[PDB]
Amino acid sequence: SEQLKHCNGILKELLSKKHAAYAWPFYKPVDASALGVHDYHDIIKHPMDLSTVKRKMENRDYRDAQEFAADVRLMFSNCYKYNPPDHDVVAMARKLQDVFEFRYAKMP
Ligand SMILES: CC[C@@H](C(=O)OC)[C@@H]1N=C(c2ccc(Cl)cc2)c2cc(OC)ccc2-n2c(C)nnc21
Repeated sequence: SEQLKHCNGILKELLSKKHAAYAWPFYKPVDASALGVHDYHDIIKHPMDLSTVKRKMENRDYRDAQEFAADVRLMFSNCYKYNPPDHDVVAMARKLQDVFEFRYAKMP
């Protein structure tokens, strides 16, 4: 699909070395305990990350571009939900989200 093809194109860019300085926290699912937090899944009922998005895209589980956008945004939303507005990871999330939001808008 031309939209989903566009989305796959966005996913690839989000995973580029190009944005690796602020994207790396979003490459894989949050491992709370490992990071020293034990309340993350109390707060966050629906974890999401880029590898899972890439998985679903490979299984063609996305009915359209909107479902894709919803997951990517959920990933960012989870990060802003759990963390304080001044946290570094949050700043990393806004930088990557600006790449996503800008490419998503340029879709046919
Ligand atoms: C687990 C909650 C939060 C935290 O306090 O981590 C110690 C965490 N911080 C971080 C975090 C904290 C500070 C910086 Cl500068 C970057 C990432 C984090 C780190 C990772 O390493 C593989 C993966 C995920 C996160 N992450 C995401 C995404 N959303 N919130 C976080």
